[PDB]
Amino acid sequence: NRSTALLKSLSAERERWEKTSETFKNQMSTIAGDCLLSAAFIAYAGYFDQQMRQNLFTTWSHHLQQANIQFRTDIARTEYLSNADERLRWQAS
Repeated sequence: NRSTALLKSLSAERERWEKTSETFKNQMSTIAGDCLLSAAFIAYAGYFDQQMRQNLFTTWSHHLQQANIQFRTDIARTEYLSNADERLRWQAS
């Protein structure tokens, strides 16, 4: 059946989507500290230079660590907020 080949082709995307849905509780529980970092950056850090921005972000993250706040560490700031479409549109500009 053509449907069999279709579904077996779609099995990989099914696995992707189920794996994504599995960890939704951890995807959601960390919005607090992550948004704290991101909002502090989007408020203050626009005046500072690269070194000062990095220092200030590091201080925020360390304070969140001290306070037992759930936040992702490996997610980069632009990759955290800006998506692919915004990045590509800006690069086109």
